[PDB]
Amino acid sequence: GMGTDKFNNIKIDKYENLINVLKTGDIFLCSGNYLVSKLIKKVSESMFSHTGIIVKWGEHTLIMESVEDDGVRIVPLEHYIKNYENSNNRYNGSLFIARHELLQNVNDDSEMIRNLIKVGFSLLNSGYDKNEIAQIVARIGLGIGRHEDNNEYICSEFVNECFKKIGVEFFIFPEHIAADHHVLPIAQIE
Amino acid sequence: YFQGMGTDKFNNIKIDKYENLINVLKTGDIFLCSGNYLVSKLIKKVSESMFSHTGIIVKWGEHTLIMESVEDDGVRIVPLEHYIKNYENSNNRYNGSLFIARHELLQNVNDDSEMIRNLIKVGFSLLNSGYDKNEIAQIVARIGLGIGRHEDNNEYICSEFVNECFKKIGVEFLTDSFIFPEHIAADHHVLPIAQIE
Amino acid sequence: GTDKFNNIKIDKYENLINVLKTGDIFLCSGNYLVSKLIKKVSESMFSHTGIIVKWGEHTLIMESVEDDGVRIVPLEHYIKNYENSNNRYNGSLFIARHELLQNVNDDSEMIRNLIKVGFSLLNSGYDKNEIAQIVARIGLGIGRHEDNNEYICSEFVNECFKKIGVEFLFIFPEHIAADHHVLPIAQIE
Amino acid sequence: LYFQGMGTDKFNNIKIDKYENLINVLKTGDIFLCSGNYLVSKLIKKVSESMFSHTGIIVKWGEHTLIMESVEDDGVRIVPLEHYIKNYENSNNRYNGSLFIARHELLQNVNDDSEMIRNLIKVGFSLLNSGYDKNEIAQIVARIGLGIGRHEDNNEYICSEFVNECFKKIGVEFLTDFIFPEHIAADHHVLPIAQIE
Ligand SMILES: N[C@@H](CCCC[NH3+])C(=O)O
Ligand SMILES: N[C@@H](CCCC[NH3+])C(=O)O
Ligand SMILES: N[C@@H](CCCC[NH3+])C(=O)O
Ligand SMILES: N[C@@H](CCCC[NH3+])C(=O)O
Ligand SMILES: [Cl-]
Ligand SMILES: [Cl-]
Ligand SMILES: [Cl-]
Ligand SMILES: [Cl-]
Ligand SMILES: [Cl-]
Ligand SMILES: [Cl-]
Ligand SMILES: [Cl-]
Ligand SMILES: [Cl-]
Ligand SMILES: [Cl-]
Repeated sequence: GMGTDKFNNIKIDKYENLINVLKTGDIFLCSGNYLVSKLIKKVSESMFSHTGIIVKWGEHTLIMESVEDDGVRIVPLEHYIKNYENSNNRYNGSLFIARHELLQNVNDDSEMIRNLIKVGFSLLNSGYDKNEIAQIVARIGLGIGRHEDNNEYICSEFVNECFKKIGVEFFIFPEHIAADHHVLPIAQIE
Repeated sequence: YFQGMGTDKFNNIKIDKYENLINVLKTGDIFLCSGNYLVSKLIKKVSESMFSHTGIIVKWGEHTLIMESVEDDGVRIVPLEHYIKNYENSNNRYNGSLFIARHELLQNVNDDSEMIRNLIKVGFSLLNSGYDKNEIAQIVARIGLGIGRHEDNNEYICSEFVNECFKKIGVEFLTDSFIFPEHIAADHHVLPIAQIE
Repeated sequence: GTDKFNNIKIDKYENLINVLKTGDIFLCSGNYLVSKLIKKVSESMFSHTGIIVKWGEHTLIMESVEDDGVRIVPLEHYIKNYENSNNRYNGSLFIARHELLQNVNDDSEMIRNLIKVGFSLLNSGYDKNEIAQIVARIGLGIGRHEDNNEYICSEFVNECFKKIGVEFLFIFPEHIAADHHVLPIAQIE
Repeated sequence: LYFQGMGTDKFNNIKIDKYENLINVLKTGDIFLCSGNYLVSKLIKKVSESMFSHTGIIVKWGEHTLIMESVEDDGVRIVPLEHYIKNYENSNNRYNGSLFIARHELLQNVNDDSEMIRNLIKVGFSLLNSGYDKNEIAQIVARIGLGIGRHEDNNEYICSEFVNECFKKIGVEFLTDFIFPEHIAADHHVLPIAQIE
């Protein structure tokens, strides 16, 4: 899909260097090799299987996200690099950062960034139960979107709720976020 | 709409009340369901079938159990009563329709035959203590991708489990696709008995 | 008490299969944290109990496992693959038989009703909240509400027998082991 | 009242503030304390002879107030404090118990983006998990009842063990001669701020 090309020749930065460039609200994107990742890639015809939102606590970099075999969580980006989901190894796939055009000239303690984070925090849960994981992965394969205030989210549905509730509009897969004319690539992580 | 031979085979089958069927059921009978759960629909879509689930009936005396892999749960054995009155701790009937069939080879075989003993042995040997979150995701993903179980692993789609049990007593199912419930329903040796009212 | 099982004959699992009868009482002395909490609060070597159910020649154990659920599974799991570990249950294992069911055949009405009640309580796993509640009740020594379907192992074994008339003298495995009508058969080698 | 320790009197006549008013007074690092009526809460209260069953660390994201904690039937999580007031663990109701705020003496004259506060938060974040499994919940509650601390470099934490790891890694030790909420409440450097109305 047209998000493919947009990231194909983006600069490759080492993780240590990128820390200083990342801003709260930046959009994390991944192309994973996990079975669930592959289902997302097939149904959406994309190289992108995951998305989430970056949140800086001081100098510390966290990723706020819905991970479909896990939950709506907030965790250190370092996990994707060094210990993905208790494997003690790097995420199996490639990793990218982008930034939304509207938030590029907005400081980390702006009103907008505050409300974006607020909404994400409000959706943090304590893991999905077995039933819900099954339901979420099934909706991906069926291409079906979710009920009004049902709280089970595909990664991109979660990124979408947060931006929705600050006005930025984008079913919805990671591809739709990557392909969006207002989403600007920053880097692939080496 | 968009469905196969298994479907017609069960379309005008006699409707029995659960209480009446109990006496007709025999260990090795094949349970079949057409569910409305998201995972049930994914199964129905990818396999182009009304059937989302299958399992093997086991009679302990007068009591009727169902041995099965339930993809959001585990490889378990539980009372058939659950599907009628209390499906997965919901206190309500399974959201879908229910059917019973019998394999031709086991129709003239008594419940303590050596075949039925081996069928039950294998099923018992695969019961687990639930699938972990990772495994449930992987199973449901395979369904959507139409990939069979490609390492020597113990994660089973409902029909895969039923198939392993029968495989290990010499009954093979035309598993052309991988194997979904449809291939069990559609199999020439599988005869319909009833829909449960 | 404890002593009742101390010098009981040690049988190999393969040999015991033929001796077991539906309704036999399974007993364990485990080294798991939850096992030890049961052993402490009840001052006993017994951490677990359950009811044996024979499907033809095959041997199942019907039980409430406090970090899992009210389930029925092959006894073979306790010997070879306890709770997806691919190893034997970390502890020792015993069989007893209740005096009343010794002269009663496997398809008697009593055995039928014992199995009926146990089947009626099988669930699809305990939720996280319920496990915590069960383990907390063990440590607090509190029994359960008559509505509540959350069971300490021994509370489950007790309900089954209660509904066929057999009463046991809150309730931990120790009370079942110690009961004058529960006779030891074997420790599993 | 005689079945209980020094931690208790320290919080008995503390001012009662409405939640809305306390938001402005709270600072990252402040210690949350609860006296719950849940079964697990009672086991904690008995074994530790305390009115306190829970503890956690407050973390401010701008004006929004979060609580970072290990909840023993759930996980090492970070969630809005508002949940304790309006929707505790999906019940849509307030936490069943009483709630308190305290502040450590060392952090009273330290601003919210200090280097210390940064490291406290770093450690907490590093321990956030995706829920405890059924096995671990059982193990944790068992340890509480057995009064045993965590032997290996093990990641299963009683609430106060979590609060203790975060403070330990910025130099603040709590008289842990195992550790329950009581030892945090009773600590001479922990000053009561308010009970939440
Ligand atoms: N959407 C997620 C799926 C996670 C699979 C492994 N936990 C990703 O592609 O990263
Ligand atoms: N194969 C199963 C899927 C599980 C749906 C609910 N747990 C069925 O169609 O019943
Ligand atoms: N009563 C049980 C406790 C659960 C052990 C962990 N699965 C036993 O001693 O075996
Ligand atoms: N430490 C916790 C115990 C578990 C509460 C159950 N939701 C508390 O007292 O709040
Ligand atoms: Cl995978
Ligand atoms: Cl960090
Ligand atoms: Cl991770
Ligand atoms: Cl569903
Ligand atoms: Cl069920
Ligand atoms: Cl343990
Ligand atoms: Cl087991
Ligand atoms: Cl409770
Ligand atoms: Cl909560």
